[PDB]
Amino acid sequence: APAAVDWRARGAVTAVKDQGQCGSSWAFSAIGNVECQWFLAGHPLTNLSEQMLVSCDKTDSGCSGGLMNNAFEWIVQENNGAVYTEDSYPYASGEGISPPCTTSGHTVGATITGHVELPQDEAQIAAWLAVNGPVAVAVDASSWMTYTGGVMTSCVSEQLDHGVLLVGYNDSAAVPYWIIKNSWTTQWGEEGYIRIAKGSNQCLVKEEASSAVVG
Ligand SMILES: Cc1nn(C)cc1C(=O)Nc1nc2ccccc2[nH]1
Repeated sequence: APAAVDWRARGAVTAVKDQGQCGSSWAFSAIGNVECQWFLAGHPLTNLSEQMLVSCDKTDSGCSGGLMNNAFEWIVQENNGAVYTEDSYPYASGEGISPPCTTSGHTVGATITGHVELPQDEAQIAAWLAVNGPVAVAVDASSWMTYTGGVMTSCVSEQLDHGVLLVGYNDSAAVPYWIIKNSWTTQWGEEGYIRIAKGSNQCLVKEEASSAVVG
């Protein structure tokens, strides 16, 4: 794998979003992954619908949590790989209560055919990320509410509770870091992003790494 990758620079990552008071980071992690993969497959960068997942993926628990891998399985097995646009299935869960599932009225903006799980190895994850793009990972975000900037070096790494998106890394820096897209608006962290140290399993970043497959 190359020394440093940033898929934001390649135009592969959509704007930072806001999950609100909903426990739907799993859906932002999953949708954000799909968005990137969709683009990297030659299709236009498209905003896709977390609310689609929150309302309809009954394999997960809407505003009360879920798993990226479930979402990936749900999209393929229950929705024919279909992922609707953000515009046509906009987010309505900011106050923590999701509207129920709807089918009509939404426009299919992307398709996936499955997913892969990555090993619990940061070198291997970086290897995959270098070739195939942004990875969906679960982390411990307990120590994240007070992050301002810089590279988090001793993140509380005790229990996974939050889904995010690895959009890149940098092994050349003084403290090697992952670049992570979060869903807590752009006011948080570094314009909605956080850099955590790479190699010491900060926040348990490597425990649940996976990615949708497009085409
Ligand atoms: C369960 C679960 N598993 N995974 C991978 C993520 C979750 C989850 O509920 N995350 C989540 N809830 C939040 C509530 C408020 C702000 C941010 C929040 N993030």
